[PDB]
Amino acid sequence: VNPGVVVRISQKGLDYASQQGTAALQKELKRIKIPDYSDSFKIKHLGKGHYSFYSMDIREFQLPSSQISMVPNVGLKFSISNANIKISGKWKAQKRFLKMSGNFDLSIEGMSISADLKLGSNPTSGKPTITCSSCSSHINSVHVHISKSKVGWLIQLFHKKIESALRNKMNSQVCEKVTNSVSSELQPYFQTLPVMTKIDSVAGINYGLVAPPATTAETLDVQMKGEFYSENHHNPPPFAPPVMEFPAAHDRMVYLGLSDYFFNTAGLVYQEAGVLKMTLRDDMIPKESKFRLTTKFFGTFLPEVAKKFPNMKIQIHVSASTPPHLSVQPTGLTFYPAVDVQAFAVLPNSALASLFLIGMHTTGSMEVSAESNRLVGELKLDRLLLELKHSNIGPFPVELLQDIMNYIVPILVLPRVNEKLQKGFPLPTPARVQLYNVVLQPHQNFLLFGADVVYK
Ligand SMILES: CCCCCCCCCCCCCCCCCC(=O)OC[C@H](COP(=O)([O-])OCC[N+](C)(C)C)OC(=O)CCCCCCCCCCCCCCCCC
Repeated sequence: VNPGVVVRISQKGLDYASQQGTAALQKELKRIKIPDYSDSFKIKHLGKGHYSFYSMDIREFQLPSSQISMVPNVGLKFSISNANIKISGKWKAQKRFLKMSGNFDLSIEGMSISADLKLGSNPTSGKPTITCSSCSSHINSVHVHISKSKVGWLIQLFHKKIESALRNKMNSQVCEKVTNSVSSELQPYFQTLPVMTKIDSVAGINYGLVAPPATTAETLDVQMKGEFYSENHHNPPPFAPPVMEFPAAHDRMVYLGLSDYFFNTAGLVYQEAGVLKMTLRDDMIPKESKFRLTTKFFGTFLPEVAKKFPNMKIQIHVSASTPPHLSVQPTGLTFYPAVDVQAFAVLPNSALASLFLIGMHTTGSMEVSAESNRLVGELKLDRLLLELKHSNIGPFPVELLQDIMNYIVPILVLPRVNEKLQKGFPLPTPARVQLYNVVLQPHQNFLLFGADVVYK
């Protein structure tokens, strides 16, 4: 009912998908092998004989326009309205000893084809299914042309004795190619949608369908789990996805709803894996900085440090003991980072002696974009708010640490975060599809990305 991620396909997107599937189908239809047709007569050039229309080949199979119709709560209807086929072949006729022969062109006009497609999902695998439940093909007219004018009688025999058979067979071969194509090419194609999509050595994203695709008058909605996960952990997140409702729009081909839940499961997985941490040593503090990680330097501003731990190096460990939350409002995405920062003196035997522990938090904006079928981000921070948690060097006002923290964060900590946000995460795109004309509109509890698709 409430997925973590939804992909809504508009009539515009289905109009494009129709054009692409028609292109593929056109090449296969053109390969139909038309049977030879032979018969006999008692109707001159001289009474007697037999005749045959043979070695026919489809020179052109024109599919001018096609459409995909959304049938509410039923599925999709694929239709081709005014198709025309041009065929070239050989003919021969015989009456007593007279042999006649030549080439002919056949024009099949006004052919209409239609096929109903039932969309579903395999609940265990999270993969989509598409089946063809019916197909019909009809023809409006057939015209035969032969360069030799003297065989009008033979074209009349074609109409009286061959045309119906030839039309019936063509309509069946056409629906055979259509039905075969759905099972053998269409379903496997949409099954290229990713299910368990691995990002790195720590996480993956589950994009498996949690319901069968649902068709309404103006939308085809594909509901996906949309949960980041660890290949080591198994527990579901303790929070739930929000309802994501938005009006049908037709300006773009697809609409991606990325819930706040989706983003927060990413914070949960990486924090639980223990990777949201960093150790800072004095050798990592840019030469340009006045702040040095040594008890000597810290002694210039804090209490017992230089005294209690003389001429020792200091290390600052930064970590997240709780998963960082993200909220989505019409204003955009907001990130609420909370980090523990603990300072240690390095002892004569290299062991770490705790000096103090503070908590640091702020609000940050998360700008989200698209880039090569992946989502990428950039985090910017507001003022850093500090709180003293514990001290082994006596009481002191946490404000004394404001300057060093104002430097260390944007210079050394934030960049590591933004390098990873820029590397990004894969979107659920099927094979050979790329997104363009992207627009973003934040909504309450989810980000909505609208986009056009290009297939190759
Ligand atoms: C933000 C990230 C998420 C992005 C999600 C992307 C949105 C989903 C894309 C849908 C619209 C975009 C158009 C691309 C698809 C067009 C078809 C295609 O690529 O190949 C056809 C393919 C053609 O295959 P092919 O010949 O080109 O190559 C086949 C295989 N290889 C490459 C190995 C040779 O299959 C066919 O059978 C064509 C026959 C046409 C049948 C009639 C048309 C059907 C119309 C499609 C119905 C749509 C149902 C979707 C179900 C949704 C399930 C989730």
